[PDB]
Amino acid sequence: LDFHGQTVWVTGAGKGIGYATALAFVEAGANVTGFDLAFDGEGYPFATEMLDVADADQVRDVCARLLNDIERLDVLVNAAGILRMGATDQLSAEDWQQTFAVNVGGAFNLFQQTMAQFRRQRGGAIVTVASDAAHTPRIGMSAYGASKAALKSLALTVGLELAGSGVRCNLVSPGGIPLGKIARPQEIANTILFLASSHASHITLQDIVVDGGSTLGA
Ligand SMILES: [Cl-]
Repeated sequence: LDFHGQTVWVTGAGKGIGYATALAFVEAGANVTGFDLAFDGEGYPFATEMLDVADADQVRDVCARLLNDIERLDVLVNAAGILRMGATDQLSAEDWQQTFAVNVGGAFNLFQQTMAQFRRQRGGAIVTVASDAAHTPRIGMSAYGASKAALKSLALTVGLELAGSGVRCNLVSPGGIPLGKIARPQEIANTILFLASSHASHITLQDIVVDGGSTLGA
């Protein structure tokens, strides 16, 4: 998987899956910019942009400035996300609002700021990190799963809106079934790079569930 010379944006890049994906693209030769609310880790070998991706004004400001400097956005990875659990009737107003603001609104903002670039340049790839909680109901995750189901739906319609421009748009849904140990971020990142790569050039509007089979194919 070679991304030499390609410009790659990754949200949620301060930690977790987003960080692992940003690092994997750096190691594959890409020019990576990571976006996150905080960069509290000890090492970021890529450019960082610290903002609330849930905030449409901040995303507009940062993305417009970056798009003035780059000639192509080769890969966009949406990997922001927060997990707030609870019985539906106990979940706080704050946890409900912030779950949707971050888990759906962030990608919505990124799509609003990048779709014109994808149309202009032709081509490119988008990968969005959903969740297997978007595929089956999970006790304690009603809001999380619902936000990830909205994210998936949004990403698929954006993929249809950009299909005429040659853009591929896919998802990954992380977690004797489950088969194996829980997938670590580095392993999710592998699947993201596959879907962003030329080896996936006729794959679009697909969602690979990486959870050891827990959804039994759903
Ligand atoms: Cl958090």
